[PDB]
This record gives sequence, C-alpha cells and structure tokens, in this order.
Amino acid sequence: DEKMEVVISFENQLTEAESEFKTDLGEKGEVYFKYEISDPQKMIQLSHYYGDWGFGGGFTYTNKTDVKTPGYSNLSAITGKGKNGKVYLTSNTNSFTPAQITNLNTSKYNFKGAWVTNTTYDYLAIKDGNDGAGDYSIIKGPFSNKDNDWLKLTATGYKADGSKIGSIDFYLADFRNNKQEIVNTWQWFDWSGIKEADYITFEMSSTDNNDNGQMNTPSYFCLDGITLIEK
Amino acid sequence: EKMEVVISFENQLTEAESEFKTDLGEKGEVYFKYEISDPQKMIQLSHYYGDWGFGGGFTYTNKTDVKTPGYSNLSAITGKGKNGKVYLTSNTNSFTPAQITNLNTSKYNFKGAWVTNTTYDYLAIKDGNDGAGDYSIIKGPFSNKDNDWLKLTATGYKADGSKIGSIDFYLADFRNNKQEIVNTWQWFDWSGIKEADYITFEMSSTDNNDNGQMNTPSYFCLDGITLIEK
Ligand code: CNC
Ligand code: CNC
Repeated sequence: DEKMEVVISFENQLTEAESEFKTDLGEKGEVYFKYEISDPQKMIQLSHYYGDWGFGGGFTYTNKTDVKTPGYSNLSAITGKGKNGKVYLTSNTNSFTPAQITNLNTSKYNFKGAWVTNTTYDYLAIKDGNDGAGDYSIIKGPFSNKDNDWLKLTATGYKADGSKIGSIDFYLADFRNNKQEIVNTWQWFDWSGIKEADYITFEMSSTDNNDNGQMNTPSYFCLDGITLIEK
Repeated sequence: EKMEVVISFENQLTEAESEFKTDLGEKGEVYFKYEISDPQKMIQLSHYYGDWGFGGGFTYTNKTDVKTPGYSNLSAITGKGKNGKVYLTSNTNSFTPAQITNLNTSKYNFKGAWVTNTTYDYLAIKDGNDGAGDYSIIKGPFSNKDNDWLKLTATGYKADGSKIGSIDFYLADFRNNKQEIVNTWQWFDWSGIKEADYITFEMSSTDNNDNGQMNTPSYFCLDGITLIEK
C-alpha cells in the first residue's frame, strides 16, 4: 500500500579519483556526438554530448572536488562532493546539447525530484565575475542588487506522445529585493508538478544576455539523488 | 474508420511565383529558426532563414521555374505541385535540419508524401550546372562511369528522441547501367516509421569534397504529406 522511493545512484561507477564518465559510442550531430547514459538500475536515461572541448553537454557523472578553478575545464560542483556520496551529475543544457532525463518505466514509476547545486564554473562567474575565459570576459560582471540579477533552472515535463505537462523553476542565484543568494549547498528541487513526465528537459535563463538574447552566464548545473516513486 | 488526412498549403500564397517568408524566427548562429504549422494544425515544419533568404528546413512555394540554375530558384523540376500549385521545398543539413512534427501522434500515424527534385538539383545532376558561375562546386554531371546516386533518408523518432528507423528514396541513380534522375512526383512511403512523433531528413551522394561533405545541393521537394487515423 505504502509507495516505495527509488534513488538513482552512480556511486562506485568511476574507477579513478577526480574523474568523469567518458565514451566514444556517440552518433555525430552538427557539433557534438550524442549518447544516452542508462543508470546502473536501468530506471532512467540521461542525454550525453561530447566534442572538441571534451564534455559538450547533456549530463555526465563525476567525483571531482575542485571548488577553486574557474572556467569550463572544471566540471566540479561548488559543494566539492555529492549529496549522497562521491559521485554526482554535471550538466550543460542549451540548444546544441539539450539535457534530457527519460523515465524507462513510466507506467510503474513517477518522478519525485532531485538535489541541485551550482557548478564551480557558475559559482565563480556569479560571485567573482570570473568565468575563466581569460583576457576576454563573456559575462557582464558579478551579479548585483543594482541589476536585480538572477539565474533560473527550468524543468519541463512531457508525456510519451510529446504533450507538454508543465514547467517548474529553481533559482540558482537571486539578487532581487536586496537578497544576495548564490546556491552553494545541495538543495531539494521538487518535481511533483511534473511527476507523470515520460521525459524532462532542462533550460537555463538569467539577467546577463547578449544582444541576440543568448545567456552569457554558463548554462551549467549539478544534480544528485534523482528520486522516483512507485505509482 | 481508417481515414487519411492530406496536408495542404493550397491557396496559402496571395501572389504567383512566391514563397512563404517570416520575420518571426529566433536567432541561432547563422540562421533564424521558426516552426510552420499547416492550416489544419496537424503538422509542424522546421523553417530557417538568413543572409541568402531561405536557409533550410521547409518553405511552401508555387514557383514554376524549370530553367534557372542555382540556389536563388526554389522551384520543383515539375514546375507545379502534385495536388495543385503549392508544394514544399526543403534544404536539409546540419545547420538547418528539415523536421516534420506530428502534432497529434496519439490520434494519427504517418503514411507518406510525394517527392521530387528541385530545379537546382536537377540541372546540377543532368547538366553539371549548379549556377555557382565561374566557380563550380560539383564534380560534373552524374554518370554510369562513377556509379553516381543521390539519396534522401527519412529518420523516424519517438517524442523522447529514440530512433525508430530510417527509409531511403533515390532522387538519382546511375548504378548498374540505370540513368534515373527524378523529374516527376513519386510516392515516398513512410509505413516503416508510421509511429514517429517526428521525422528528420538527411541527404547523401557520390559527389563529396575532400572532407566528405556533399557537393550535390542538399535540397528536395515534397507534396501531399499524408497522415492516417490509428
Ligand atoms: C555558437 C556558440 C556559442 N557559445 Co559556446 C556554447 N554553447 N559554442 C558555440 C559554438 C561555436 C561555433 C558554431 N558552430 O557556431 C560551439 C557549439 C562550437 C561552442 C562551443 C563552446 N561553447 C562553450 C561554452 C561553455 C559557452 N559558449 C557560449 C560562449 C556560447 C554563445 C552564447 C553567448 N552568450 O555568447 C554562443 C551560443 C554564441 C556565440 C556567438 O556566435 N557570438 C557572436 C559572435 C559574433 O562573437 P564571437 O566573439 O566571434 O563568437 C565566438 C565565441 O563565442 C566562440 N566560442 C563559443 N563558445 C565559446 C566558449 C568559450 C569558453 C570561448 C573562449 C569561446 C567560445 O565561438 C564564436 C565564433 O568563433 C556560452 C556563453 C554559452 C552559455 N553557456 O551561456 C559559454 C561560455 C560561458 C562563459 N561565460 O564562460 C563550450 C565550453 C561548450 C562545451 N563544448 O562544453 C565550448 C567551448 C569552445 C571553446 N572555444 O573553448
Ligand atoms: C560551411 C558552409 C558550407 N556550405 Co553553404 C551551406 N549549407 N554555407 C556554409 C556556411 C559558410 C560559413 C562561412 N565560413 O562563410 C554558411 C552556412 C554561411 C553557408 C551558406 C550557404 N550555403 C548554401 C548552399 C546551398 C551550399 N553550401 C555548400 C557550399 C556548403 C559546404 C559543403 C561543400 N560540400 O562544400 C559547407 C558545409 C562547407 C564549406 C567549407 O568550409 N569548405 C570549403 C572550403 C575549404 O573552401 P572555400 O571555397 O573557402 O569555402 C567557402 C564556400 O564553401 C562558401 N560558401 C558556402 N556555401 C556556399 C554556397 C555558394 C552558392 C557559394 C558561391 C559559396 C558558399 O563559404 C566558405 C567560406 O567562405 C553546399 C555544397 C552544401 C550542399 N550540399 O547543399 C551548397 C552549394 C550547392 C551547389 N553545388 O551549388 C546556401 C545557399 C544555403 C542557404 N542559406 O540556403 C548559402 C549560400 C552562401 C553564399 N555565399 O551564397
């Protein structure tokens, strides 16, 4: 009668410290190769993209602990560790590499949610105005109350036929109303609003955009402890 | 029971010798991206535009030019549609992927569509005239000597992005002493990918550059896209 939770884990799936998942099994698109990671329990699929700069986007799993190095070469969470353990997910989500989670048994399980935090990459960009790009900077500067700055992660749920259920937002940073919030801990992102989703896509948006409306803030985030619930 | 729906852009253009154009796209790198809905809201078609006008995906046109070479002509080599005056022209590549989305996949499956060559491709294949001027990008006309061919591939996907399958149609074929260049409307059956939420298109040929990129124009024409009630 009481409905069981299943926590997705990549714990003990990396054989080396300070490492990430890599594959050469993708299919080549425009820029990147595309692959689908299945978790060890075959509960979910995660989109995975790679290319000329290493990890491209979608998701990879990592145990990296680097909380100091700016720029895209660092895939670490600002926490320096997972919520449940050593191994967590890093994502880059955009029109080239859309980050997608697919439920492999949607008739049996619903989505509950996941723990979320910032990448070190995003944290240092927002806090210090240091995106690591060097002499050239792509970002406008650090986030401020002056500009009412914010960074939003949006999860959109879909049915198996492609019908949109809904969107739900999580603020990774927020300088509205004299707050100075930059997420640097694991925080629960509840997905009960899209629990019936066959798949979930991720989009990011901020107050730091170019003249073509494209976000300058890195479109990266971290997840851990993705939780499903028996229906 | 088993009733078909034919998608039509007939009488959606108010001028002769015209094409669909919009400024409602979202800017990418090279091209703006837009989604055309048909008048019945049965399908979406990807549509791209940029500095040379029509970029790729699809547009609808009633143009009848069967003589002018090069990319400025979007006409079918037929000079008309299968069902009427208005048909689809496509350019499909990694910049502008041509996609048809089924807007009610729980109710309808895909059946197929009529296909032909663009004037652009026909004159390139038949005459070795791509219209690029003093510069020619193509190798020459298609020949039996080189066993030449041009293939259009339709790939079917579920809404989650899982590949169902691929189906090929040969727009030209010089293998094994054939001398086929498609210059009429021909049925391209999609029963192999009928359950697709969306279909993408890719083209390939025997005329490639040193980087393996197709020189033959990656253009084609469609008409009478057909869905069937499940
Ligand atoms: C188009 C694009 C863009 N990209 Co790239 C993405 N997605 N990118 C690309 C592509 C460029 C080529 C193509 N096929 O068009 C593509 C997919 C290959 C690419 C690659 C990368 N990109 C990457 C990232 C993270 C970023 N990219 C953006 C610049 C991000 C852009 C968004 C933005 N807000 O700026 C972006 C959408 C638009 C750039 C543009 O055309 N500007 C206008 C143009 C006129 O100016 P430009 O100065 O001549 O543009 C050049 C640079 O932008 C350069 N470039 C592109 N991305 C980067 C990233 C870095 C760190 C550097 C140093 C240069 C680049 O390529 C452009 C042409 O040469 C970015 C702001 C997007 C975001 N996440 O918000 C971001 C950097 C964040 C930051 N503040 O540090 C990659 C690390 C992604 C990956 N593979 O993991 C990687 C690194 C490339 C590198 N050179 O070191
Ligand atoms: C990259 C590329 C290519 N393109 Co353009 C595409 N998609 N293209 C582009 C981009 C160029 C970006 C840039 N750097 O300036 C991009 C997206 C802007 C572009 C644009 C177009 N392209 C177009 C087409 C149809 C073509 N392109 C190809 C040349 C097609 C290429 C495929 C191929 N098989 O050649 C291609 C994939 C590779 C070119 C390359 O890097 N290598 C060649 C390099 C070493 O030599 P290059 O001589 O210096 O290359 C230049 C030309 O290729 C030029 N260029 C690119 N496209 C064309 C088209 C024409 C008609 C002319 C005269 C020049 C060009 O840009 C390059 C750099 O300056 C093409 C063979 C692809 C195909 N199979 O359909 C085809 C021409 C077919 C033919 N035999 O006539 C457009 C009409 C598409 C549209 N928008 O509807 C348009 C026209 C541009 C124009 N100048 O008049």
